[PDB]
Amino acid sequence: SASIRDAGVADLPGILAIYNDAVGNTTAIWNETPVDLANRQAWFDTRARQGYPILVASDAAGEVLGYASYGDWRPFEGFRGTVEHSVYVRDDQRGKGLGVQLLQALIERARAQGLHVMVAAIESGNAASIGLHRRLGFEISGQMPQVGQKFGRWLDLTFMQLNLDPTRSAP
Amino acid sequence: SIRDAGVADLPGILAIYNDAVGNTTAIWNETPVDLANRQAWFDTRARQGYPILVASDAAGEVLGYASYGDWRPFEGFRGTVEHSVYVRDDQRGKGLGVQLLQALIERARAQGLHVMVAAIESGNAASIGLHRRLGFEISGQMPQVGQKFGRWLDLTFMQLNLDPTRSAP
Repeated sequence: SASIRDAGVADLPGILAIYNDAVGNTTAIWNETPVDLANRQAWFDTRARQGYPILVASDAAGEVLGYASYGDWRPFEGFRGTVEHSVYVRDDQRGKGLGVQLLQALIERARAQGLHVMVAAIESGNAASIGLHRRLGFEISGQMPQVGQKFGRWLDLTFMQLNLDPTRSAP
Repeated sequence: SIRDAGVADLPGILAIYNDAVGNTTAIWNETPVDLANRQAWFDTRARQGYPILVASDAAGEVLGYASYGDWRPFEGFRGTVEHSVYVRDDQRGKGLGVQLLQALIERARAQGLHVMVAAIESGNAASIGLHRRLGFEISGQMPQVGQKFGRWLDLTFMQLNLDPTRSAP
């Protein structure tokens, strides 16, 4: 039912609500402090400057059911072919394949932009997220113990990556 | 002698940094920087409370340097830093690498950090071995994530847990 489209500034309150819910309730984002609309507007502006997409999964009423974006992975010019993405689905919208729809769409954008590699950073216990990525062609590249903390406990990080143009032998 | 870097060390640090930009896969930047660029980098580290150390003689000439900073820009990663160590090209095979990394590790410990991460171009067998010698373990292997000299480069992550008896943050 839901459609995937580019985000506008009017989607930012719905984006913020999803972001802050993950902050409060999950390991999907390793921050414990919630942010305000201005912070997400600054994030939106950053993506605009970079020319990177922000996509939303939306319903008829314009409710944000999920969103996805990518940014730079490491801050050096040698990494310009590589981006790190994030995909968030509203908690009540889980189990409907929206994460797949969002990530499929984001991959197609990344390809159209001539990018080389998409990197996912996933908390290692999040089997749902790992499986979603695996089924879209991502491979495990790293497993990094105790690099994070949240809820008073150490967290491990799994890196997965997708090469978007495996035939491109040279940059 | 290993000591904290001062402003006087920046020309020595600049020369080493630019050498690495031009001649190595140690920095995945291909464009040389000016002194002002390193001055800003120095000030940012100072303001963050992160160390910049220099391998120096009593006269003060910079034989190598080392620093660490944020690995990922989220509060959840506050126990984790990413380091770099650079030794002047004419000073290789003299134990300066071990010296600097050992000193950086001691500083990270004193600051109560939990994990130090190295990002190493995968073909750099010497640097991978140096890190293994100081108890780093491979924790990531990432094909073609970067480029330099007109070719794709692979990246190896290695990490050291600074306090593995600390069951909780």
